[PDB]
Amino acid sequence: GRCTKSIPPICFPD
Repeated sequence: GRCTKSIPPICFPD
């Protein structure tokens, strides 16, 4: 899952 460079990182299933 792809995670954004934020905190908490937004982790997408893809």
